[PDB]
Amino acid sequence: VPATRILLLVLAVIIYGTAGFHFIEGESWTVSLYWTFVTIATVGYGDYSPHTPLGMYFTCTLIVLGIGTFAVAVERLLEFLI
Amino acid sequence: VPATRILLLVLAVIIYGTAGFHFIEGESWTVSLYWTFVTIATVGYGDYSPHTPLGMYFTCTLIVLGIGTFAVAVERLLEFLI
Amino acid sequence: VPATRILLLVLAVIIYGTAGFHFIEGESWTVSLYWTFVTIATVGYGDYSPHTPLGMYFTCTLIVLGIGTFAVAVERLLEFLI
Amino acid sequence: VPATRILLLVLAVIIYGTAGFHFIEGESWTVSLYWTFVTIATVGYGDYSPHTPLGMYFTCTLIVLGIGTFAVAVERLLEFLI
Ligand SMILES: [K+]
Ligand SMILES: [K+]
Ligand SMILES: [K+]
Ligand SMILES: [K+]
Repeated sequence: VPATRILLLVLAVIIYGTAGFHFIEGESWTVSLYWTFVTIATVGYGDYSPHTPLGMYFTCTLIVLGIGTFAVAVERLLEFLI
Repeated sequence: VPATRILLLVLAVIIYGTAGFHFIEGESWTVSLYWTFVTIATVGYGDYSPHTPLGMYFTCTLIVLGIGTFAVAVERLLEFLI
Repeated sequence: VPATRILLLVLAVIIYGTAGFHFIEGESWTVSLYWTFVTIATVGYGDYSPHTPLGMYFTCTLIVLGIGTFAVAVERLLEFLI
Repeated sequence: VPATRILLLVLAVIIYGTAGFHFIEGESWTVSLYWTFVTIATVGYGDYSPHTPLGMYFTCTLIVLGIGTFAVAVERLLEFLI
């Protein structure tokens, strides 16, 4: 699958996660972007997490749509620097 | 392995994790479902976690039965949206 | 690699992690076993973590020796139930 | 890819992560090395995490550059002890 397509897909995931957390959980755009990366990479520090039922549902959706996409993106990126 | 079979398997994991956490740790059904996804995806925020020995044992079982199943499910889902 | 050999390897990792955490960080055997699974599975709730320099070094060693071993063990287990 | 090259790459990631956390977030060299492993392995206990915008940005960079590199390094190490 073309590396550039995978890039657009992960970017779309990042936008989805970031806007969602910002609007549902009320954290700043910067914190929301950070939380999105920490979540889809499966790091999960837990310094930020959803505190509402809608936020919990949303986070589950992001986990399902985002973890795989991020994993493929990382691996494709490996190919280019390595 | 047929994607729909993997779907049923991950659904069964999700039911197992959610009912187990709800009954053993006493959190709500919604929190327990959320915790199940957060656990089997290996995110592990830690906003929720078991506080009893039985809950700890149970969580180890869920980790072993669930992490692989979820990974395969994510990868199969990748195939279909992509 | 024979599935049973992988089983022995992950059991050895679990023993190493559990005894190490118990003796270095002073948590109970049960908590230490749970923490070991939570760590080598990469869940990392953070309800338990090392608070000493030796514990931090030890945890890095467990991460390096344990995460791959657990990953291979999970995948092999998948094959037998699936 | 030669295992020793992968070794150098992960060592470089570890240096990057450790110095970055130490200087941006102000934690000790030891805590910063520990946090780097905990992050690039995707464990993410959350006992340590960035509390500044620059730290958050930096952590996202380390996640992208480090998680893949660490995964390949673990897998190569598997080959040699096994
Ligand atoms: K993880
Ligand atoms: K994690
Ligand atoms: K975590
Ligand atoms: K955590």
